[PDB]
Formats: sequence, C-alpha cells, structure tokens
Amino acid sequence: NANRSKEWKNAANTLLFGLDESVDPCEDFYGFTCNKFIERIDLDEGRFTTFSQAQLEVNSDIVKALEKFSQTERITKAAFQSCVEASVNELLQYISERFELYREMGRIEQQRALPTFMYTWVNVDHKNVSRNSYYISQPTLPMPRQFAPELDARTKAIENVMKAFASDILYDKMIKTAAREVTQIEQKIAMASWPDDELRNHEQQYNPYELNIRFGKYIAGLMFIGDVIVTNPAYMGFLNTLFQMNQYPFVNYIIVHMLFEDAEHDARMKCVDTITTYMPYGTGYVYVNSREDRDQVVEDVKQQTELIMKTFLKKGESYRRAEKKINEMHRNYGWPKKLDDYYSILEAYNNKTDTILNILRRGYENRESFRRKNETADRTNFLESPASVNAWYAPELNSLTLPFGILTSPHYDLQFPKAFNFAGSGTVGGHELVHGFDDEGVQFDYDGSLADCSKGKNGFKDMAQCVVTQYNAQCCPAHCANGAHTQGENIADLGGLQASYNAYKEYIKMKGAEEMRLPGLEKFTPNQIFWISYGYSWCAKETQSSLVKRLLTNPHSPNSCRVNQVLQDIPSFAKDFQCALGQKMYPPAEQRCKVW
Amino acid sequence: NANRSKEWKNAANTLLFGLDESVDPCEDFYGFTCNKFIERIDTTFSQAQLEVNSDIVKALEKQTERITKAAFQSCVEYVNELLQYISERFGGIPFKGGCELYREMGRIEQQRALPTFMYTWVNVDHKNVSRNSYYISQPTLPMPREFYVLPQFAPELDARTKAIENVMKAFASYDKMIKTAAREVTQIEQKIAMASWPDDELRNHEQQYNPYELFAPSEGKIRFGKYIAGLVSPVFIGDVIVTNPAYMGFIQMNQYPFVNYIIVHMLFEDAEHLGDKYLRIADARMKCVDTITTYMPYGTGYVYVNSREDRDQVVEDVKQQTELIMKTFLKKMLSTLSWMQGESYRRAEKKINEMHRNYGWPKKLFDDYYSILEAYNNKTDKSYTILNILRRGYENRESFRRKNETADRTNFLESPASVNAWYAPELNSLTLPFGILTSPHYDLQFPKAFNFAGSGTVGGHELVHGFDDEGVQFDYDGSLADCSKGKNGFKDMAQCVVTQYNAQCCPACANGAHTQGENIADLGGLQASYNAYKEYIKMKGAEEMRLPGLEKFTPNQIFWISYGYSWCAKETQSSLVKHSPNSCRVNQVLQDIPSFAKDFQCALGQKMYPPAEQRCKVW
Amino acid sequence: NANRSKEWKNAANTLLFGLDESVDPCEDFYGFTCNKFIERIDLGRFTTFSQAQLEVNSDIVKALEKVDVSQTERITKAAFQSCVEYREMGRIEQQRALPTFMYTWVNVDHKNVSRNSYYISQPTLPMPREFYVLPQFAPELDARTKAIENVMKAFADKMIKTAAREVTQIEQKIAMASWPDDELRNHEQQYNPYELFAPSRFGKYIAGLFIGDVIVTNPAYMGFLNTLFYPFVNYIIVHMLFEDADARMKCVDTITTYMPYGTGYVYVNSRDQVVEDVKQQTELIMKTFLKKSYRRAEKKINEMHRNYGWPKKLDDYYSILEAYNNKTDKTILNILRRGYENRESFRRKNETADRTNFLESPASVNAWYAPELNSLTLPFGILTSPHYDLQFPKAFNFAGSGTVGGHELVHGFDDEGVQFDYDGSLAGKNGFKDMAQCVVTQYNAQCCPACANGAHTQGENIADLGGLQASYNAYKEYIKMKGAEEMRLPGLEKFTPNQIFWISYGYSWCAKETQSSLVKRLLTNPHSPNSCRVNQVLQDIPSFAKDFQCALGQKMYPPAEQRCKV
Repeated sequence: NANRSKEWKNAANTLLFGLDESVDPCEDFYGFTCNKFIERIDLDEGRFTTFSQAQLEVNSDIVKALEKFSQTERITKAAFQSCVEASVNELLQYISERFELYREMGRIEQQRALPTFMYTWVNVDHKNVSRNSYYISQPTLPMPRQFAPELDARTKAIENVMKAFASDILYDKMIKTAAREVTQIEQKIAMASWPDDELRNHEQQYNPYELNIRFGKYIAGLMFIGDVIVTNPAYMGFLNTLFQMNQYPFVNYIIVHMLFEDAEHDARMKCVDTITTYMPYGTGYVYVNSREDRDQVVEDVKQQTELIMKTFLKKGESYRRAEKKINEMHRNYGWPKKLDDYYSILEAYNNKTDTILNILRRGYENRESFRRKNETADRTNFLESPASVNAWYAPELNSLTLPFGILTSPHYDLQFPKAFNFAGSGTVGGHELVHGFDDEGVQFDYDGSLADCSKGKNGFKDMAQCVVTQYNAQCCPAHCANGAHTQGENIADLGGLQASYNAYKEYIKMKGAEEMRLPGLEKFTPNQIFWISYGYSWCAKETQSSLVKRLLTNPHSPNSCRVNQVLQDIPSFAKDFQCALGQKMYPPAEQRCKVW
Repeated sequence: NANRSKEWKNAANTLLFGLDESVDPCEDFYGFTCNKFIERIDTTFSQAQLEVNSDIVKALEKQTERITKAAFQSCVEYVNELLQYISERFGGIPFKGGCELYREMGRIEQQRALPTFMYTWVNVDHKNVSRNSYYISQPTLPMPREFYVLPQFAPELDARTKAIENVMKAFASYDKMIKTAAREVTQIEQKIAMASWPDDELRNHEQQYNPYELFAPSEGKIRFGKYIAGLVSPVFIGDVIVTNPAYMGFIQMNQYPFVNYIIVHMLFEDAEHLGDKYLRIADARMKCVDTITTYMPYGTGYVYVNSREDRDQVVEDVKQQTELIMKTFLKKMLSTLSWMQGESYRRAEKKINEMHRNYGWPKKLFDDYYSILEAYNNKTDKSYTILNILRRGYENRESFRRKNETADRTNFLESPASVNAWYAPELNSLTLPFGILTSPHYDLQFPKAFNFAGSGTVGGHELVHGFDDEGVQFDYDGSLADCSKGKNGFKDMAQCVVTQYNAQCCPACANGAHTQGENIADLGGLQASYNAYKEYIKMKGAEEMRLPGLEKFTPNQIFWISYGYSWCAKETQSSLVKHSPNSCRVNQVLQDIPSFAKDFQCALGQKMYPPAEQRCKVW
Repeated sequence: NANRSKEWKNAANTLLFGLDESVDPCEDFYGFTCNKFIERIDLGRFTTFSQAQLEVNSDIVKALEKVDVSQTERITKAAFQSCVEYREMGRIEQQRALPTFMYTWVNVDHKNVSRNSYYISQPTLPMPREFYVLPQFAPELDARTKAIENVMKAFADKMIKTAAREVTQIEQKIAMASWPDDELRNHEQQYNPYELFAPSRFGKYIAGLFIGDVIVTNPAYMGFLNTLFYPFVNYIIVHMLFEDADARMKCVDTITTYMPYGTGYVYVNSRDQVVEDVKQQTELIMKTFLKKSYRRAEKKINEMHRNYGWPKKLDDYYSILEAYNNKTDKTILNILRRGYENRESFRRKNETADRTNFLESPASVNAWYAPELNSLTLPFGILTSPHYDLQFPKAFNFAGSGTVGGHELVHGFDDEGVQFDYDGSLAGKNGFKDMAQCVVTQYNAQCCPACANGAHTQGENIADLGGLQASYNAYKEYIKMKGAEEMRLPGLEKFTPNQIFWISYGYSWCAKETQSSLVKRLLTNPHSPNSCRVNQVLQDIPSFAKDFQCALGQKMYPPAEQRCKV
C-alpha cells in the first residue's frame, strides 16, 4: 500500500539515496542507511553532512530569492552582490592605524570580530537574572588540543602567511624567528587554558571581579560597569604573569593571528554563508520573508514539540520541579517576533554604503548582540541566525529554539508521513529538550538561576558512567573515542530519541492506523521507516584524516559511532526489525544503558 | 628429570602455593599463575617488605646502630599544648596584616616536610648539569589524582569536619563556620587542581625547565626571596626553576582560607601526637620501621647490609647478572628495533654504554664511621613528639645540605631497603637495593629463570625508562638534546599499547592513555630479561632440570610463571578502585611477546594471543 | 618434552618456514598450512615438488662436474656442457620424438602379457586437449603465426598469413576429433586390434620405423583421418619448429627426460640403508591397506611387482650397453639424443614383455605406476627432502614416502585399477562404483579459489583419499608397536605427533601460481587443483578431524553426511 501522491514519492526519493539493503539491518545499521551515500557521493572537492547538504539547499534558495519598498533585504542583497570576487593595502592601513597596548587590542577585537587573549561577549549573568553582565574567558584557538608535531604544521603555516604578506612593501628572514615566537605563544595560552570536559562546573566558573594587577581600561577598546565576571581565575590570571619590549613579540602575535583570519581574501555560497554568520537576523529576515509560509511551520512543530515534551517529561519533588521547568521553557519556533518590515530594519539599523564591506560587518556583529547591555535583561531571543541549521538551548535563558531553516531538509517537510517528521524535527527538538537536563542543563532552574534543579543525582551519574563505558568500548571504525567529552551530547540524543519515538507511538495511537507504506521502498511499516529516517539524518562520510581530527575536537561523536550506538540502546527498535537475540546489535550481554 | 636438592625443593615449594592447573591456561593468564595466592591471602611486595623488616628487627634487637634503635623503641612507645603553640604561630580558624603565605609554608616544610603550594625537590640541573638547583613546583595533592573535575565523589568534606572537630575538644567550649570552612578548604583545593598539570602534560621536561632567580620572579610576581630563608649560606642566585609558571595569581574571606587549608593539612596528618582520640580517623613494627624506612634512609640500610649478609657475594653475582641483562638489552638495538634509526641508535646505545650501576650500599658505607658521618648530625636523646618532628627535620635537611655542594652521579635516591629499583634520569643511574637481593625477586641457589624473572626482571623493568618517551629527553650524561624522525614512529607505535590496555577491563577500564609510560617498560624490561635468559641458558644448555615439586613444567614456562608470580597480589576491591592495576600488567604485557604464546604450548587465536597484528612491537 | 636431535632440526626448518600460526588450523586448513610458502616466493607454476626436483638437479650438476674420468657419464657430461649455450609424419616422428597426427608407442599388449602390441593413440598438443573447442575462450590464436614469422624472417614473402589461419584450422579440426579425457577411463573400448593388411601407406608408415596385430586406441579419430585427406606439411613444420622458441636447470631437465638412465646411476652412486629403510615402509602400507572378491585384489597386491629405488640393471657393463646405442661427440645433440630416446623405447617391441621395466628416469619425483605391466615405481630421487630423509621423525617418512607410495598403490583399485588383473589383463563391485558418484559429487560441491569444478580427477582424487587414509593407519600401527617415537620436533612444541603427520602431509602440496596457469591447469590435468586437494581430502579422513577435534560447525567437519571411503 502507498499514498501514491507525488510528494510522498519525493520523500521516498530522498530515503532511497543511501538505502543499502544489501547488508542485513539486524546485523549492522549505519551501513544500511548511509553506505549508499558514502558511496555515490564522492567526497566533494572535508566532512559533508546531510546538514551541510541542507545548508547548500537553503543558502542557495536564499541566493535565488535575493537578486530581486525593501530596506535591509536590500542591504544584504547589495552586500552579497559584492561577492563575485589587491586590497591587502587596506589591512596594512589598519595595522598602521595602530602601528597603551590594551586599548589597542580592544579596538582590534572590536572592529574586526577577531577574539584574542580575552574572548568576551556578554549575556545575562547566572546568579542574578536581569542584570546583564560582561564576561572574560579563555580564548578559542585554532588547534583544539603532548604528542603532536601538528604544532609545527601550525608553525609552517604561520611563517607562510606572513611570508605571502611579505609580498608587499609600502628582512627576508627574521620572520623565521617571529614564527617560533608566536608558536610558543600558542603553547603558553593553551597549556594554561582550560581543556573542555572540565567546562561544566558552572558552580565554578562564576567568581566575579569588579573594577589581580596588570590591567588597562581596555573596555574602551570595546566601545560603574557591573562586576565583570571572569570564568578562569586560572586563565585571566595567567595573563598577568605574561606581561616595552613585550609589545614587539606580543603585538607580533595579534597581527599574525588577525591576518591568518582571511587568507583567501558555485562559490556564491561561501560568501552568502558568511553573511548569514554575521548579519544573521538580516539574512534570516530574508529567508522567512522570502519563503513565507507559517501554517506548515507555526504549527507542525508547535504541535510536534509540544507532543514530544509532554511525552518525555511524562515518559519525587524533582519530577515536579523539572516539570515546572519544562512547562516554563520559552520556546521559539521558526523565528522570533520582531518580524511588514520596519523594526527589523530598526534593530538592524547600523549599516549603509554605496575587505571594507567585510570590516563593516565584523564590527557590526561584535556590537549587535553586545548592545543589549544598556537595555534590560531578556529571556526571549536567539543565540544565532534563524537561517542556520541546528538547534540550541542556552539554559542561561532556558530558551529552546528551532531555526526555521532546518525544517525543510530531511528533518522536516510539510506533506510527509508523520514518521519522517517525527524523526527529523521531532528528534533534534527532543534532543534539545533533554539537552537541558544532562549535567549541563541540570545545574540550572526555571529562571536561569542556580541552586540545583536536582539525591537522584546518583541515578543520574549511574547513567553517565555506564554510557561512557559503552562508548569507550564501542569504537568507531577509524584509534577510538573519548568519554565524558562525548557523553556531553550523547546522553542528550540517547534520551531525546526515546522521547520522540514514544511520541510517534502515542500520536499514532491517537489517530487510528494511518500507517501508509511509503511509496518507493514499499516494504516496511512506518516504524521501520521512522528509524530509517533518524538513521538517515546523520548520514555523512568524512575525510579519513579529518575523521580523527574531528574525532577529538568534535564535542559530539562521529556520525556512525552515534547512529549505530544510540540505536543499540533501544529495546523498542530491537523489536521493530523482528531480529534474533545474541546478535551484534543486542546488549543482553553488554547491557544497554537504559538511560530512562 | 630433576635433581634432589634442599634449595630447589624450596623454589619448587613456593611454585606450588601460587598456581592452579584446574582453570584453562590461555583463558585469563593472570589466574592461571596466581589463583592460590589470591585464594588464601587477604600481597607479594608487602610480603617481601614484611620479611625484610622483621629481619631488620631481629637485627636491631641489641651508632646509626643506636640511632635507628632508639628510633624504633620510640615509635612503639610514647598531647596537644605544645603543637598548639605551633598552630598559634598563625592564629587559627574562628574569628591579619597580609602575611607572606609562603614564609608560613617554608617554615612548615622545613619543619615537618609537609609540601603545600610547592613540592620542591632539589638536585642536579636538567640542562647544564654541574650543579644543583630547586624545582619549586605545584603540590602533590592529598586526595590522590586531580579528581577535582569529573565526578562529585568528594566526602573528604566529612572526613574533614570530623577530623577538624578537634577544637571544641582542644581548647574551645559553632559549627556553621566549621562546616563552611571545611567545604572551603575543599573549594580552594579544587581551585588548585584545576591549575596544576595533569600527568599527561608532564612528559616533556624540556618545557618544565625554566631557570629563574629572585630577580626574575620579583619581576614576575608579588615574596620568594623572603620565602627561601625557610630553606648555611644559600644559593638564592643559583638557577631555580618554577617548573609550572602557571601560578594562578593571588580579601579577608579569601586570605585566611589558606591558613585554614594549610593547618587543616598539618594537623590532618599529625593527629598521632594529638590525644589518643583523633588518631582514630586514620603492624606496629611494620608501620614504625617503615616510617624510618623513608626517613633516615641509610641507617636501616647500613644495618641491613652490613648486618645480615656477605656483601661481596651477592654483589659480585648481581654485577654480572644485571650486566647480562643490560647487555642483551643493548642488543635490543637498532639492529633489533624498528622505529629507530642509525645515529639515533648509536647515541642511545651509548647512553647505555656510559650508564652506571649501583648495588646495595652506596659506594661508601664500607675507619667504618664515614656513614655515621653521612647521617652524622642526627641528635639522639632518650633522655617521641619531639622525636619524629626532629627526624623529618633531618631527612629533608639532609636533602638540602646536599644543595650547595657539587653534583654527583652516584645519587642514592632512597633507602636501600625499599624493594624496587629506581632510575633517576635527571642524572643517570641504575641503583638496585640489597633489600632486593632477596626472595622471590631473587636468591643465590635457585633456577636462573627466576633470577631473571626476579632481580632480572625488575632490573630491566626499570632500565627501560632511559628509552621511554621520557628517556629520550635526557641524554647519556643528563641534559636536554632530544636524544633522537624516529619519534613519529615511536608515538604511533605506542598508540598500539594505548588501545591495548584500553579495551580489557579488570573489575566489572583503567583507561590506558594515562599510564602509557610505565606500561611500556612493563614490556621492555621483561622482553629483555627473557631474551637474556634465552642467551645465558643456551650458553650452557643444561640447566633445564625440571622442578622437583612438579615435573610437569618446562625450564622455560616457569620463567613467565615466576614473573607473573611476582605480581601475585590479592588487591582487595576497595583498594582496587582507590602504575597500572596488576592483573592487567600480567595479562596484557604477556600477550605481546608471542614468544610466550608459543612457548606455553597453547593454540593461537586464543584470548591470550592476537592474530597478525600480533604484538605492538615497540621493542 | 621435545627432542633436540640436530637431524630433526634440519627437517623442522623446512616445515616451519611454510607453516603460518596467524590463521587457525581448522578453517581453510590448506591456507594455514602454507600461507607462508605462498607469500615468501618470487616469480610459471612453482611448488614443493619443483622445489625438490630443483634441489636434486642442482646436486646432479654438482656430481657431474666432480667426476669426469663410465663412458655413459662422460656422455651426459659433454651433453651438459653443450647445453649451457603418409610416410611423412612417421619419418618425422622417428627423427624427432615430436608427435603429430598420431601418437605412437609400444608396450605390453593388454590381451596377454607376452607379445609387445603397438599402441596408436590420438596425440597430445602443446596446449590442452578440450580447451580449444567450446563456445568459448579466444586464446593466442595467432601466436602460431607470431612465432612462425619470427624465425621465418631470420631464415631470410607473405604466405605466412594464410598458412597460419590454415594450419590453425587443421588443428581445430583435429582437436574436436580427439577424445576428451572424461572417457579415456575405460579400456574395454580402446582395445580393438588390426593387422598390417587391415590399413586401407600405413604399411609404409610403420616402415618409417609390425607384422603383429596393431592396436588403435581410438577408432572414431582414426577413421576421421581418412576423410581429412599436401599443405599439411606446413603444420608439421610448425610443430617441429614450435618445439624450439638458470639454464643449469632447463639443461639438466632436458637431460632427465632424455638420458633417463645415466643421470640416475651418476646421482644414486655419488645407499644400502636407504633401500632397506623404505623396504619396511612399503611392506607396512601394503598389508595395512589389505587388512580391510577380496581374494583377487588380495593376490594382485601380493603379486604386484614392487621396485624400490631404481632399476637393478644399473662395474659398468650393463649401464654401458643399455645406452650403448649412443654416440655423441665434439646443440645438434638435441636432435641426436631425441632420436636415441624414442628409438630405445621402440626397439623393446621386438623383445618379449618383462615385469621389471622402468617407465622413466630415476631422477625426478612422482611415484609413477603402470597398471600396464603391474608396477609401483618410487624412483630413488623422491625419497629425499621433505618427503623422507634417512633419519626424520617417523611422522615424516610416513607422511612422505609412505604417502606417495600409498597414493600410488591404490591406483590398482580406482576407475582403472579395477579393470586390470596382476597379470596385466582383464575380463558386487557395483558397490564401489556407487562411491564414485559420492566423491565426485561431494567434491564437486567444492571448488577452486580464482572453473570451480573437478569431475575428471576422481581418479587421482580417490587415489589420494585412499592412499593417505590408509598410510596414516599404517603409521598408527607402526607406533602401536613401540609407543615412544612421539618425541615432538624442536622449534614447534604446540602439535602432537599426529598433528605433525598431517601438517607435513599438507605441506607436501603447497604452491603459488599465476591465475592464468591456474585456470589452464584446472582443465589440463589428472589433478585436483592443489588447494582443493588438501582441503577436500581432509574434509574426509575422520582421524584428521579427530586429532584436531575441530568441533562441529566449523567448516571442516560435517560428519552428518559422512565421508565416503575406500
């Protein structure tokens, strides 16, 4: 049986590309859902996630709509149209304009969005939730890390940047020292900065400081302040021990860094993408007000997500407390409510014109999100563009969003079986939902304050421990994974799925049968198709080297390791593909970590 | 088949108390060689220590002579006010101009040997050695491992409140303070561990080394000078090293949190002298003599050696024995090895070639006083509180009178009665203790399979270090030149070891990436000591002579049996969860010497031996 | 508990060299056994036999060089030096030993063991018999014109072009005329003698080389030759020519196949313990094989003309005279010695039939057996490195000599061996015939590794199965007499004797071959393709599966449908 309807053929056409029925689905899985995709798609001339697939699709559609009474949309359109493309001179001008070192550093950061030595931009505090507050924190640095010489690759590239610079004359060796200078500078920064996993004691990284020694105003260079909060007593001290000669090798670094930024300065994507990064609400406002369709998205999710939450939440005091939390969560779908036009322009009212174009944006994004300080604190915004594809949950606002963007690629479509959408949007949403109850979110509370949402914290750690075991004993093909730094978002999806699956189940228990075998691979119920979908989303192959590269640095695990682990931890699925016990996808033996 | 001797029967008797033939040989090798020793006891090293100790006791049963005597006689036999004045040398917890926290420290170190805000050992420079120097460095935390990051498994909170409830029993009668301050003396602790260097980073000494003199710290920070008086005209100017130039740079409610923590600690491990009450929160001769055994090191040593055996004899044996090992180990060279290279070879080879021995006694220790010169100063007065405190005062004060004289290369790190070698790649040295010239590690008239699995093994087990990714650093003579490129090869190969330990759990694990180093030596040493025993025995071709207690076994197998008998250690389980964990060391490093897998008769494809990627051949 | 007798250490190195521990000893038994010997060696086909055969030929060059003072030897020597650098067809055959249009040789008549009847069989081509004619393979078809024109121009003009396609065509028309080997498996039919007046210049043909009854093995191919019939001469040239496209080997080998006597006498006498050592081994198997109608073959064996070693008609007098028809003086030799070898075997026709003949040089290695007269033949060369040298663990000498003996012996009881009686003549046995289907079927359920078939070779297949399966029992007995020789070989202390025995046996067979020659080999021999051989014949012997106790399910132990026997 099959709802022959075309769109359903379209949904089956997207599910066929990567079906790989040759391999048994009860033996392994990730093969049976992406191996095609790995195969057909030769590596586009790294990692090519179905996400970035989407990214191309949407960002294109953006471009398509752009080209065409209209204010900001016009701003962008101009900005982009300036993309089809020397001007090093301009940069040189910037440096010259600079060359009280701090305030310099300040303004550099400011008008070039380049963060160095203090990666700072504000939000609500935690401990007193209306009062905006600054922050100061260990920077974020190109390599993420001992063993490696990849260090020396960083070296080679550094010297080669400043070399290619040395084209312009407006001393052909000393660079071969300045190099080693900035390198071992990396090394110091890192070797005192904080590695990741330990970035969870929000209890800790909160100590406040207002008005340690060696400081210059330096806030000026960003534009009675509140208490600047400093998230690494360790770090923001370690600068103080690292300070008239200093200027020579210390400024040496900030240049080479800032330079290294934009070396490079149908490809149209490249720059359009960047635009979405920096003028985000702008391009967003494009995307929605260029796709305009609300019904299919102001509801389905706002039907789905509500279903999901309610289910999961409902599957002592805690249960309630947490409930009140979720029930409370501010939940922003598609996109915010500043969108007729004017006011869109009005927040976005800081640009106009006939690397300069890029420089006008860099400093406009560093101020845009940091201009709320002067105004009252809010719980109602985004973190990023409603034109990316992601879903994020800044518990500091207890805000769950879904950028309208994703809801078109295989995470959502309107006219598709409730299966697909309960595995796409439904998943990543329920993923989010829980993602605020693991040991990141759990430390917060329905406002964003802190005592502890949670003792059952025991049972919590009981989950986490065993899961890390399972992982560091279920190693991806290409050499293994990390623990905690992976559970970080694993535990999330591991739960969120079960949520979404229950949701599907109860839903379809609320609407009779409806199970319409899907019209290109007609041989399943929906359920199997639901799995097949969630499987699908993460279908991506990656550069064998970049595999391990992004094995470490990625917070959350390789694709395969996920998709064919998370499943292994579901009795339900175990049924759905009427398999036999004592197989490669059954933890009778290496027991499932029943997360909930 | 075998000979009828009194000595061999003893070596055959010991064999019979470990084993089990019942369990399969290749199915969990650990249990196959140590089942019994597990089954009864409630371990091996601790065993040998008990032995050598009780020996020292019978010895002491009668001037180092008298010093250690008096020492023990004290430690068996024996409130608060005095040390209270010590505590009241600051001011205490409940209810001030800004004190040089260090001056407090330096005092407390030199007076108790109680490292806080710095463990500071002092010796041969790393990279200009003709001299000595200071290694001012982070502490070594009371709570074993920086575990101030990943689970909230800190009840030292409450091992703290109680163990600090002394006061309202000391001099007082107000808990809320006491609690919050207990939580605090933690919360600082965290604020430390999150700034030391977890061992992983503490490989490449090349970046530890940072020579500074109070000039430069004064320029670097806020007190060092004023500190160093805590430690005899000094050499303040002499190259000092702040190994970890990460000092997090730092108020009422924050300053005195220190003095709390510090005092927390002092009293926390001097409750013994306090009234019999609080000692609660923690054998007689064992504990005692051990306290000595790390305090007046050479004393007990001299007692042992020049007391109970003919120096010449065992020393002259072990000389050539070790020499055999070290030799064939050299033979494990470029010619043998893979990740290496010609000149990298020649060098590291030479590093061996110019490398030193030392056995039992120092070169001194046997006109017989001169040792009683080394340990000279240690006043004797039975005319214990003052006693211990004094003796520590010495152990370290001795450590530092060493500072200002000139650097040697025959350093005897530790008291020649601890059953372990050591090899201080700072300088270069290979000292082995008489206290090991003994049972299962060794004996005079036992099968050689043993005297290579015991003294033999440990000899190699350590010697390896001087080629680990730590040994590479220090040259032949002790310096930094990155002796060997080959490295890439080396690290990659190591990653085999890494995964190996990482996928085979003992309890119910023991993540590998952390313990890499010592793990590699597990292999290296044993690999050699075998290859030697092979060589030696081939030179004769007769020793085989199966053992009386059991014909069944081979002149070869028993080698592995003995080695994997050393680590027979019934680690009780609490202790297991609180080097690597033994059962691992045996099983794993047994895998990787396929030579074994064969020579133990058992089919391959078995969970003691892996296929084609047979062995992380890193030696 | 092993042994350390140095003689065993030498034999140990050989077996261990090819043996691989990486793979398990049950799954792909053949694989585990000699995966090494595959992966060690350089680069036609090359295999353990070719290995030994080499070794011994090296040795014979050696001794050849050493003593250079019987004239026979002297001949072979000078030869070796020199090498380091109707009527129509008959006449050529005579002068060349290169066959066409009819292969011809002589031996005891099959009717009676007295007169030496003339066998005229269809001939064997350089390429395989039934490889040409199938809606199939397109091989080399020009290589003929290729090699012709090569030496052609050197002789020096395009007649070549036609002449080729023509001669090839004559071939193609000759091949499908032949008989496949699928049914050269029945002597009831080939034997149908004619006289010297029945041919209707065959009289003349032979007169190229008789009044006796003449025998035509193939009357369908012989009758087709009459319908066939000038340019044919080209063809023969081709072949004659086509004969002729470290040389140490190829030289001494040519010698082997052509001075098939001197070589043996110059190697075996450059010895009383060896013959006596194998004398018992040969008498051990035979009887054990026996112990299992019955009376006839019982006799046959008890009357089979055993012959160890090498001929007994090998002072010098005989060796001189037997080959005295030589005279070779100072590579026209190639001709000279081709015309002496084929004439030496054709001259026997006049003489009465014997029971002692020696069918080939005692130089190379395969225990050939003539059901024709009745004779094993284990030429001295074989009993050597890794089949059997004088002092190895009885494990081997059984797995070596004992084997190839037994594999030979049993021939008297296969597809053919049945239809001969110890005389050398003819006449519930159906029961056995059943087994045939069984093996060839079960066997055919297995394949080769590159095709994937083997319904012709049940001859040698069963010859193996039996010969070994018996031999092993024989060794078992032998040691049941004593119970100590179990001293396990040094440098390998994880197999028991019986294990070894197998391990050896396997190793006897290994080989690493180019795929092309593999597929050709498949359809050009009476052999399984070795891997199929080892694996399969061991799929059958129970005692093997036992000693390895490879439990059920593992793909070498399906006793459920058991293993047919003989």
